[PDB]
Amino acid sequence: MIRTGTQYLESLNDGRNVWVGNEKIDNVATHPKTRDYAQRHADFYDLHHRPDLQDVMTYIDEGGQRRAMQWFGHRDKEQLRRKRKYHETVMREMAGASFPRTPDVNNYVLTTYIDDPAPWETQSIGDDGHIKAGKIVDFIRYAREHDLNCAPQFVDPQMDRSNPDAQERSPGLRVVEKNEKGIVVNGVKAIGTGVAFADWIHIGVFFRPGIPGDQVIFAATPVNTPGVTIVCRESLVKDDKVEHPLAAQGDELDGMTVFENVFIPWSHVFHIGNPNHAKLYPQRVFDWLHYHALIRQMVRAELVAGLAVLITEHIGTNKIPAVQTRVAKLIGFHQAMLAHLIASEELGFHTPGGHYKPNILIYDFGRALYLENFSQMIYELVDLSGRSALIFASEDQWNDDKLNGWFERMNNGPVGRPHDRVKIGRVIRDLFLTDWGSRLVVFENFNGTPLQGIRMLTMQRAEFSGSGPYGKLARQVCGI
Amino acid sequence: MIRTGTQYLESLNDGRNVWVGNEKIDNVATHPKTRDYAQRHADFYDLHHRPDLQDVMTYIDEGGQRRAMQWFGHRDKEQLRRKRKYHETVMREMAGASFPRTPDVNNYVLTTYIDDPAPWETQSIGDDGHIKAGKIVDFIRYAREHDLNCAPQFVDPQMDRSNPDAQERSPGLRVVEKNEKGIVVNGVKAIGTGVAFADWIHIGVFFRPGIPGDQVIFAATPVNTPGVTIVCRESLVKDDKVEHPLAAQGDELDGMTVFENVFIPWSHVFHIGNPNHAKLYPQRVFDWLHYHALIRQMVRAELVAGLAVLITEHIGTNKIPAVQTRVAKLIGFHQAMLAHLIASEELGFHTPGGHYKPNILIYDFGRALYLENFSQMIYELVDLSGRSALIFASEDQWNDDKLNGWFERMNNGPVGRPHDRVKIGRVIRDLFLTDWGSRLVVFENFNGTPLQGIRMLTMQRAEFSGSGPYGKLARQVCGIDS
Amino acid sequence: MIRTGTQYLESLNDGRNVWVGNEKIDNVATHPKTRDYAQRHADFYDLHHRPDLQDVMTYIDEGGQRRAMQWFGHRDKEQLRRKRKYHETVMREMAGASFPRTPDVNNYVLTTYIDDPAPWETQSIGDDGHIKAGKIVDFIRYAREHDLNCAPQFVDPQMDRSNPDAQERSPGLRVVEKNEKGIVVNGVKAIGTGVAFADWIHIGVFFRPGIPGDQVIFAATPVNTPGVTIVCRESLVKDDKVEHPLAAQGDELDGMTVFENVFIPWSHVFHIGNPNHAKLYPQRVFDWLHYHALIRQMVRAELVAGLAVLITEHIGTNKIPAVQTRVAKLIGFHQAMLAHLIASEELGFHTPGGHYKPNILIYDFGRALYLENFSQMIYELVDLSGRSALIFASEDQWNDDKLNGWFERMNNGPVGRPHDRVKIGRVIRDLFLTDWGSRLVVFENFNGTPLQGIRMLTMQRAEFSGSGPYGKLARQVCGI
Amino acid sequence: MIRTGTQYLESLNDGRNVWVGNEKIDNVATHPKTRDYAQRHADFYDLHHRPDLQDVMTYIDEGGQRRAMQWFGHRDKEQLRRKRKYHETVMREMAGASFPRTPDVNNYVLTTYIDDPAPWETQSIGDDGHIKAGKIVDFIRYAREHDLNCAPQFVDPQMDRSNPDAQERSPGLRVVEKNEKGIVVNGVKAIGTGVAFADWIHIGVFFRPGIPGDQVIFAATPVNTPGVTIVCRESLVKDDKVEHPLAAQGDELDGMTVFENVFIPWSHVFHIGNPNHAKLYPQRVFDWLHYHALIRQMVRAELVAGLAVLITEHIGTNKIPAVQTRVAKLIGFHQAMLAHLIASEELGFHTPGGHYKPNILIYDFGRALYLENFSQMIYELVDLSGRSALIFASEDQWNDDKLNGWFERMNNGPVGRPHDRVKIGRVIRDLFLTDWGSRLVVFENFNGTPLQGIRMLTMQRAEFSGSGPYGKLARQVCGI
Ligand SMILES: Cc1cc2c(cc1C)N(C[C@H](O)[C@H](O)[C@H](O)COP(=O)(O)OP(=O)(O)OC[C@H]1O[C@@H](n3cnc4c(N)ncnc43)[C@H](O)[C@@H]1O)c1[nH]c(=O)[nH]c(=O)c1N2
Ligand SMILES: Cc1cc2c(cc1C)N(C[C@H](O)[C@H](O)[C@H](O)COP(=O)(O)OP(=O)(O)OC[C@H]1O[C@@H](n3cnc4c(N)ncnc43)[C@H](O)[C@@H]1O)c1[nH]c(=O)[nH]c(=O)c1N2
Ligand SMILES: O=[N+]([O-])c1ccc(O)cc1
Ligand SMILES: O=[N+]([O-])c1ccc(O)cc1
Repeated sequence: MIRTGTQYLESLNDGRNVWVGNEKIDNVATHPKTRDYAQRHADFYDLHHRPDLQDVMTYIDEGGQRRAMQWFGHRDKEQLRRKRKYHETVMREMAGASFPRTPDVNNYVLTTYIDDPAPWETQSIGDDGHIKAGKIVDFIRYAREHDLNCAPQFVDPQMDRSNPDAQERSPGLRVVEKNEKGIVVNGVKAIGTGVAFADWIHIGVFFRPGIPGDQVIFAATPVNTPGVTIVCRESLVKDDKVEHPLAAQGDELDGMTVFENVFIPWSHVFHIGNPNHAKLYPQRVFDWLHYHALIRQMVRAELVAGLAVLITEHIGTNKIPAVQTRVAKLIGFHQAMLAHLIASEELGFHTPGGHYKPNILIYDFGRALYLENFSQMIYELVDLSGRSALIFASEDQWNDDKLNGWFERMNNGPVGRPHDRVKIGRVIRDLFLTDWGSRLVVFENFNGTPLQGIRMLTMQRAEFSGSGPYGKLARQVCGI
Repeated sequence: MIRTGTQYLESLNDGRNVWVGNEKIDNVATHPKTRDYAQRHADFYDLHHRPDLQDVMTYIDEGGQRRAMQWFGHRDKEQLRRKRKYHETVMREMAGASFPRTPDVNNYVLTTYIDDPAPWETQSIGDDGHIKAGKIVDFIRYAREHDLNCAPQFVDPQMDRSNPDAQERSPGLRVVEKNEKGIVVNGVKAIGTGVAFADWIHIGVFFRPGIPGDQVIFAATPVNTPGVTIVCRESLVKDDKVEHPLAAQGDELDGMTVFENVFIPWSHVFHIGNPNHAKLYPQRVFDWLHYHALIRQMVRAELVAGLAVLITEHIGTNKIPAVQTRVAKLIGFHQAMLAHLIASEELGFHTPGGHYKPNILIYDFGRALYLENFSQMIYELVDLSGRSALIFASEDQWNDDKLNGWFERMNNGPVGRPHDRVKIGRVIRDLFLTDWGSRLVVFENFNGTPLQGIRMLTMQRAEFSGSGPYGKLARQVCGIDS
Repeated sequence: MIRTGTQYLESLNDGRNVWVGNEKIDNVATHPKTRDYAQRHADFYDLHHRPDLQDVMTYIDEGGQRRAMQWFGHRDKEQLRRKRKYHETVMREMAGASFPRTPDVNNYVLTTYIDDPAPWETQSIGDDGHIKAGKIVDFIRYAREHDLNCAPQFVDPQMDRSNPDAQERSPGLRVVEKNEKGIVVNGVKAIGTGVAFADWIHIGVFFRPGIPGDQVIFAATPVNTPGVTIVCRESLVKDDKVEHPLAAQGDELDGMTVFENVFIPWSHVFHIGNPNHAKLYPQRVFDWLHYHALIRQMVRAELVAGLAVLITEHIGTNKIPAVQTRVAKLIGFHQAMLAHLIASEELGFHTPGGHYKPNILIYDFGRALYLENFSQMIYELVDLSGRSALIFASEDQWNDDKLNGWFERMNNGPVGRPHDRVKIGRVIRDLFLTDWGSRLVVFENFNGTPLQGIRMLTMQRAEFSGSGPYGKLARQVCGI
Repeated sequence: MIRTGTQYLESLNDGRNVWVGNEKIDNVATHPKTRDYAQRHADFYDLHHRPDLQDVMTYIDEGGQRRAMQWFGHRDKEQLRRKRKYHETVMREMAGASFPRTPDVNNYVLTTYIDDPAPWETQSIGDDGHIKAGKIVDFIRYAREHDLNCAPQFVDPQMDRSNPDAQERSPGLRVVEKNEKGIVVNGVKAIGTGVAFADWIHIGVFFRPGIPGDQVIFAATPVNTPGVTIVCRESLVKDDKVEHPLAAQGDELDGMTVFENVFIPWSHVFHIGNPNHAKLYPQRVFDWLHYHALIRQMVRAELVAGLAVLITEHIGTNKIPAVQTRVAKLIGFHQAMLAHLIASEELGFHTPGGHYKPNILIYDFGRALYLENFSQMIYELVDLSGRSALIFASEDQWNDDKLNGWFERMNNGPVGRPHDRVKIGRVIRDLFLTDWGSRLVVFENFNGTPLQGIRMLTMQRAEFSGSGPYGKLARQVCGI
């Protein structure tokens, strides 16, 4: 049976060691700084039990068990679109894609292991044959069985970008002890999203020139593993849900994980020791976060275009021709994201293990296109609003016997409903003019590497050549 | 048979009255200023007789007749993809999409009439029951039977944009007589591409506020109709095909058409008199040419990105990290044009007559995306080339006993083949640094309306509202009633 | 003598009727939500008593009295640059232009009345000869004598932009009674910055098609005038000045002003009744704010560029060639703002009253250049920082016995000083990733009209003609 | 006496060895592919004899000799503005800066040698003391006395950018012999503008990593020197001055210069042998070109803004609110170019020999801002024009008895003067839609290095650091 939100909230009180800013958290489920986002994860579990949402949110496995669609493997295009429809519905149900690391996103990358588990084993170095491909699949099947949230921590510390030789002093997680039972790791996974809210840490690494084998670690450990400390930025959750209808729903915390001589049994180790394996295989893990990112980009673009339509109608600028072509840019951006999502699904291919994967070039350049344009799209939405994005009644001002009459008249545009402008303003302010909204903009910018990173890695991986089928047309037109 | 290139060249010498700059043209087929682009249209006809392309270029109709795919109707997605592959093959064969108004593009717009002819008739005003839906279909079948090129002239004179009342004085084509046999028209179809190379003129209008009813004319007349004069800009064809391998292939002339009391029989009149009809129906005619524009935008973006890969490889900048992220911009643009074309095909719908149409929002916003970015993408290609885009040996300089050794060494980059940098330069120069090239850029910018018009017209036609689909998620998030 | 901060804070306890969000404010000088920005105005007054700053902050008037430079009139280029060095020093001393409506800015616009007071009187309609030019000059000499902060409220309600016929239903402030003693005004000045912190409201209006005579009001009244209510957005001030060294310094509130049958004596009315007068004259009042905006833009661009130099040096990206050209964008933007400032001062002209005014075209197109670019410049600073702009230790995380050694290694870039990355993070985050910093971005975007309005008003006022000296070069090249 | 156009044309027939595309040129003065641009240089000389221009075009030296202002040294801001007015007048008189390498531009860079000749001598390696500062001054005085055009050729071959080793296989000009009379140079100066039209070649080089001593050459040699071959791109001059009123005026040819064992006496060698000397000193020579570029940029932007004003008035779009804000962008761009020119003049400094040099950062960042925006500004001008930029009557079509009536009515917008739209179209088409105009855009893009190069080279030269006066405001705000 599928986990409930109540079971998830109970499970959070497991002794995990967690800083949120200056404070220690006794219980992530109940602490003021964490309880609203924890309840957003609780809401995610409870969506799967809804009889009205069952056909979208669940599937019947070959054994006849109803399971959550976060565990659904896609082997053709129809099945990919069914998975995409699930992810899309989850983000619409949760404050218009305002919580981008729900468990469905975290656990999606596990499919790279399921698809082709052998290389993780065969390419391992210094494990003395202890790592079994069979044991990776058994862990992922365990996660599925208990609807466990595995939060992915791969990225390096941002220590010193001047040196290629600065991966020896780096506090990056290292294997300090290999024995008969497992590994002992010491150091830091420098960055992760929502680990304080997860069940297990999915530990990984990306290749950087000169990475030592003792820092090449793929594994899983519980969030309450002795020697694990979760260290998070201050919570940006807001007290008043009337003034802050989105930001009061909770803050998806980011931070680092300190490992103090942490023991991981070989059963929960996926791969150690091979920098060459860390070149391509970790990209294949993160490809699924990258495809999902496009589903989010389409939904964010749709929300932004909708808010521009609502605000320009409510202040009455929507028929001004020069405003009409500015709304067109925000609508065209949404259509562009939609087009990349649909085309990447059309031009997909089968992986080694028979999973259907969307076209890498289309979704990854679709991500570059979003990051290139998104700050300008935020500028357009806010600029189109005028003052209505920020200078609007608080609720007790609106309802005051003296002020009400003035506010109703000041907000009386062509689609009447004066208070609706305050509702639009609250959402624009929360999304784009609060620390809470700013974190999400920063998250979109970095989580999948920033623009100059997406372009570089996309070119390195594609290995585009004048002699390859790109330059076919150019060579023919040139007489070459 | 399908018409041949040589039949086309013979057909051109039909007494049509043609200016090309300061010169009159005796025979468009043979005149130095026109014969090259005439030969590109002959090449287009001859692609349909190439045995290795038979399956891409022709189909068998329900009567067992092999015909040019330019006449093929698409009723599902599979059929639309076979028509797109035909258009794409034509532009790839024809100098990397350097000739955007070959007959397959011109004739594509006629499918709107074939799909739903009746409203052209029913909505006409003042024709006294003479216009017949069946006669529109009969003309379009006659064009198909003879593989005739119907060049579309719709757009108004650019006279005075200050006030709609100024259209009182507009020299735009007007009905000046209606009789039992047909109409007489007098004035100008102010702008058209390739009319000097076509068989028939396809006349129409777009609504602009205060367009006079006497200027709402949809019809067809031969290019050599008595009273018609074709008046074209100067030809930009280049003499030396070694130095200009693209611009020596000919210049797709644009210009205006003068109609002096031209008689058109009712049989060749599709619609008169109704400004309301000219709002939605002409946009449905040009939908097919906007979809085709997406195919051209993909192929052109592919060419630019390819040229950027070739020149950065040859001068040896391609592994410099800063240059690599700039080439990724050009490749990403191509991938975005690819995404819009595929997505528009996937999200299409059936027209009232059962034709499958690609998604209007996607191809039109894709066109807007292209016009917004293309100037910057040409800058990038030229800027990535450095001096190699412009400052290179002429062929006699290259082959000189004294200069060859210096040129060979000056062009000796990581992929050897020194003379190849000149081959790449020639193409970059022709496309983006000659009059011939700039005309194509200006064509792409204006032919399907410019960026601000694309945006205006797409919004007006779509009428997106807070209470429609674009408001649903925002209304939910804001807690606003549906 | 020149007002002190202590006198200012004492003067706020005057009965003024003030909302800040859902709360009524007992005393703007002492209330938790207002006291910090009130102390920022007190610091402003105190800067004029600092002996090392006397030459820059004060001048000796013809009477031999020392006065604040906010009262200095400039009749030549040298005098303009001396005024500009004062404004520049104020915003540098006050958190790098983080408080853009200090009294020196508010009061700057009064110079337009001083330069040529008569037309305000003579072009008035319906005042029965009660309005006197000498009284306008007397009010402004009174503000000077007492160092009074006159907050300008001119802009209309954002009610309904669909209609030029909106002006009929406008809750905009209107004259409801005229008698022998003065006018009674009823309705709203819909938007103003810092009015809760000012002494007087400078009332005025901009022309709009069909503006009725009864809404053409230029006047001044105390903030504590009976029937005046100040209604402000919620305060964005932060409690912890270690985590938030800028946002803890106070929030420059924006809001509206309600007038309920408010009496203004004729002596404090500058002009009523003439729509035509409201076309060009209000633009001449606000010219001084537009010139001043170029000084702030320069200082803001210099801060952004410097923050980019500091963070790229500290994370070790400053010598990566592709980062060096990005940093060059931010520096070039600063030089562009400096270039417009200096050029506006060089190409100035004398007004009717003999004041020296900088080049309108250079400073207004300068403001347009700033709003076209600033969003992308912030995107660039944040993007250049990577995670360091958001994910950094709180102070108690930093100093913890366990986490300190990890934090010090993770922040050990090429210029040592690990903790300085947290220092730089905190400023980037206050400025562009908090509620507080976002208000300043929105203020900059709208206070002097947004980009499309700057362009439209500049073109409308300039009346550029093909036949004018503008197009002479084009005419000669064309042979027209 | 100042040189005349006639003396200059006479001097071109001196046996210089010139390719223009596939053709050898008997005489640059009279050949169809060269005579028009040679006549533009003749017009340059003849401008200095127009009695109405003598005050702008000439000055009286200490001796009492009247000379061309191209030889005027500026020792203060007032003298610099006088030199700028000269350069501005030349480019306004000559088809609105369509001919950017007139002799006044070429010869401006000689001022760096005059200001401080000693270092060129003292830093020379391997010349055995034969190079003398006095001879450098003697050559530049000889150029002045005879009004000689010294065309600068510094930039390297663009052979292979992948390799720093690339400097050994380089066909770049190298010293193959040194004797007691002078040097023999063999190789290529790979790029120059207008050398076929010049009197002398001014040879220089810029530093690149691993440049050998034997390629560090600064010298002067006649264009007709035995063993010099000038190899030019094909000429883009147009035949019909009515259809092409700018492109028929001549094509400013670009090309390479071949040296086969060319002898240069020590008397005309400025420096050899020191790669370190080639780091900063060549940048000081080209500074004057970079400042001059800012004058051209202002004139070009003024021409583009004027054409937009002219064409929008003629077609009747000039009052459409949405077009009005587009034209504001082009006018804004001109004002920005004006601001940088003026500010650079205002914020200049004295060189070691006491010449006044304008602010390097402002003029080099001004060039960056121009190259970043120019392509968008061309797009806007062409887009604002509609078909009128390209599709217009030829003169014989216009004057045809049948076609005239139709063309008059088609071009009868709100300011009448139908044929004037053709006059405007012809200039837009020549500048931005011909071979000839595109060469000028390309020239503007590359001649002072392209955008990414300006940014990289300006940052490397400035040595901006967080601890420097740059980062003072940011350090203060951060509490560092
Ligand atoms: C809010 C949030 C949330 C998450 C994460 C980040 C953030 C901000 N991350 C980590 C994230 O992927 C990481 O921040 C980005 O890859 C960017 O890396 P750095 O922050 O180290 O900047 P970095 O120092 O790499 O880059 C900083 C700037 O310099 C530029 N630059 C750096 N080197 C360059 C070069 N050689 N050439 C050109 N330009 C260069 C970059 O392009 C960028 O603009 C993460 N990770 C994870 O594994 N799991 C997670 O759940 C999350 N979640
Ligand atoms: C933070 C802050 C602080 C202040 C102020 C605002 C704000 C936000 N203001 C008022 C400020 O000047 C005002 O917000 C701007 O001029 C914008 O006016 P609206 O808010 O009504 O937008 P408005 O409704 O005018 O504009 C909305 C958007 O639509 C566009 N648009 C509207 N009409 C258009 C048209 N006809 N053509 C094309 N585009 C059009 C605008 O360009 C903009 O993008 C103010 N005022 C004051 O007097 N004293 C003060 O101290 C302050 N302080
Ligand atoms: O100008 N503005 O108001 C803006 C611009 C960008 C942004 O992210 C937020 C607000
Ligand atoms: O090649 N270079 O280093 C150059 C070239 C031209 C210039 O104006 C400055 C520097």
